[PDB]
Amino acid sequence: TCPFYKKIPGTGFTVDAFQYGVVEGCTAYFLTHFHSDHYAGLSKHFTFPVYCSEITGNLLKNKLHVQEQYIHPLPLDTECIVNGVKVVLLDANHCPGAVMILFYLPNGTVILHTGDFRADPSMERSLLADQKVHMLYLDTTYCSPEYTFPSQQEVIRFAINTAFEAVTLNPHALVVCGTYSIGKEKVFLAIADVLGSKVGMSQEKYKTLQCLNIPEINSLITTDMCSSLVHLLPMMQINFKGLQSHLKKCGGKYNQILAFRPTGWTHSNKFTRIADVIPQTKGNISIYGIPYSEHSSYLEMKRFVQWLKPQKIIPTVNVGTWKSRSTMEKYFREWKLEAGY
Ligand code: NI
Repeated sequence: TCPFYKKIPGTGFTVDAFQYGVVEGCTAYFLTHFHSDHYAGLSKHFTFPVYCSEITGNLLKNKLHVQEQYIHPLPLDTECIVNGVKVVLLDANHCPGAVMILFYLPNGTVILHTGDFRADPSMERSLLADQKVHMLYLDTTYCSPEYTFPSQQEVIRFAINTAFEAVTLNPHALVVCGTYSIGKEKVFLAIADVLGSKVGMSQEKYKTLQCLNIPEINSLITTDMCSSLVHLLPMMQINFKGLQSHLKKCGGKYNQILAFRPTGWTHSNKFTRIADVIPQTKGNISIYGIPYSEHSSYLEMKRFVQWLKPQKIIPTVNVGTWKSRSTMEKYFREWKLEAGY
């Protein structure tokens, strides 16, 4: 049974609610993005209308095989009528294809569902500038002040400079980057661009990247691993054993691996600057954990919410414990008293 925070009151709509069977009263199922916790339940046998971005729709058709007649792609930044209700999709600054959804209810209430997002000051000049929001369904993944991390631009600067130095010192080093979902593609694209290389990967991952409308993608990626000195591997293989095993397969072309594990936040963020990050090393293998986030930091979240001034907040993450729910409600009230709404 579908929880309350995935239903949109006054509508036949749900958000990210595919794992509950047929939801009673649902006439349109929205999907904010192609991450498995959110699409859980969708398959080629699904027979109700799915509303989403174009990129999400490419992935539903090619990777999950949902049939075309049930896929309803909408453009961004454009007023659309769905089943008698005006909606707008906005870029969520999460992974490729990820959206926020603005719903203009028939009674005059305006609802913003963030999906998963990384808040940014540029969102203060979208279609959100123009009108009031009564209810905010908020991605609260990092809603506590201990969650700090650098900008994505600082993190990419660190990765490009680390990879360029290592391969200029040793032209026989291979670079490997871990992945387990869409998102964070700038990590491996920026490193391969500084090295003058295409990125090599499996046929399954190439297929996924081919759905993402990345400009000039055919110039940037390949399934010919031998031609490439940046390889993608599943995240589970980014350890000393998996990397040894991979270097054997490369036929004596390389004598060193430098590897990257993009994570979200880790507790080593509470002590270390990005500049000061060091790897784990065994022999001719080094592994860097880099804090590349596609979710809001505490401070980015608080800025967004203090600007929007919603009348009510419904969290969508960390909702399963009383202590998490109480902690989040406290910070919502501080923010509201501090800014005066
Ligand atoms: Ni996500």
